[PDB]
Amino acid sequence: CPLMVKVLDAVRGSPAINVAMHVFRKAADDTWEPFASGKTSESGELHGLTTEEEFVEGIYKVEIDTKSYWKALGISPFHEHAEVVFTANDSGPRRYTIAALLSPYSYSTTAVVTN
Amino acid sequence: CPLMVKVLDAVRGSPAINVAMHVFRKAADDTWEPFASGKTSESGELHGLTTEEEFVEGIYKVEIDTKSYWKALGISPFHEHAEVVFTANDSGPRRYTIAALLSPYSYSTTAVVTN
Amino acid sequence: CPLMVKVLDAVRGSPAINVAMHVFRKAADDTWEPFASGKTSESGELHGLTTEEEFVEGIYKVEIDTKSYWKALGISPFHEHAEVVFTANDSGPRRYTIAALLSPYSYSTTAVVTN
Amino acid sequence: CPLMVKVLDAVRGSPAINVAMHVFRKAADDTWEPFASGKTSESGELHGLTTEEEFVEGIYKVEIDTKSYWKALGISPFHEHAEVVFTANDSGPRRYTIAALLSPYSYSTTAVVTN
Repeated sequence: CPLMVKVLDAVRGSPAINVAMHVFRKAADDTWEPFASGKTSESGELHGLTTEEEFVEGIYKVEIDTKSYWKALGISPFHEHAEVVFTANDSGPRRYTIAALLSPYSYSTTAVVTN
Repeated sequence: CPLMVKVLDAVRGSPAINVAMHVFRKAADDTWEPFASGKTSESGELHGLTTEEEFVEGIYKVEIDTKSYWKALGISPFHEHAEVVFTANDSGPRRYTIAALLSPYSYSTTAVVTN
Repeated sequence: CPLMVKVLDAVRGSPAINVAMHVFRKAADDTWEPFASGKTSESGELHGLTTEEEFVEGIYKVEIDTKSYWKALGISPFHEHAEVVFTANDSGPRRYTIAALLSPYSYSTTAVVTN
Repeated sequence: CPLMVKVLDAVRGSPAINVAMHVFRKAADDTWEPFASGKTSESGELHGLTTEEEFVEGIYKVEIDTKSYWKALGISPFHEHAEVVFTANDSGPRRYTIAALLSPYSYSTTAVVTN
């Protein structure tokens, strides 16, 4: 699949399991249209969000529901979610891995783009 | 001055100067209302966005125009913009410092909340 | 293998390939004894550094040769290397993945510890 | 004041206060000679480590005692200490700010070099 997300928990030193995420794609009217969603597995990875055919060029937003993740663990974090907004496939099809590293008051995201 | 934003450049090891950003507050209808904006100084900091009486509890979004920063340096980056979305909370400390560390394909944000 | 290292390049949005690293283990005399070494593959990963039998309890240092990596790409970075120093296996055998994210003037390391 | 160190706590969203650190300078025999030390203030900063005339070009190591910080909070961390190893260079800017962001199983350091 051309879009995968992996999430780590910097407090536990573990993959962040059951992190919900919603992907949106900017529509012609400049609105965010729902594109795909899912939750991380026990490996902290979310595979199978989309297909090469459906993952056309556009501007995508991956909302990672970090507040819902920390609150499900009984922790009150700072951010509502982590957002990753990027243009995809504008030079032809690519594979995107979006990594995220979570702490209650800090996070880091990184993209690995392969052809 | 209850809200400050500081932006650093991880490629050059410098403050990120002249970085534009807009702050929004979430309205009752779930839309983002413009709240404040500015661009970072020679120290990479943006002061004076708001005041204590105006900065009431609620959900805020800081949208940092990282793509324009990198393009002005002749570098093509991954993200359209860096986003920091959070709830302001009176039960906690009263000063919010949002820091963002920028790289072309990665960005980490941290919140430092002090009294 | 119970110790793996993965390295990403935040400038290119790519696995950091051919990053050399040297692992040391603290000896009884408080010196750092050479334990294992290798370089990242095209996936940015270094597998096979050690075995369950040889990876005994102790204090280990993973030196990641980030300067040698950036200089081989014609970039002058800030750090000499990235160091990761940790006690391993003190509660019994574990598997350790050490992740590192590199920029010329900044890096981040993260440990995933599994049983 | 050519060298300052700032330490932040990513779990609590605060300066990391009372964090001890030692700075070493690499000697001609490749050993680490003690150079300066101190502990972070209520702002998470350590000022006054050295002076311009003493801080000559060479390789320096800042060893930050992160393990003691986390244990004082009742948290068991991964790393023995955070290490920042770098060459001071006169050709570049003259002020060095080393920042470290701490989480139990992860830590990111950045250098901000300004004039």
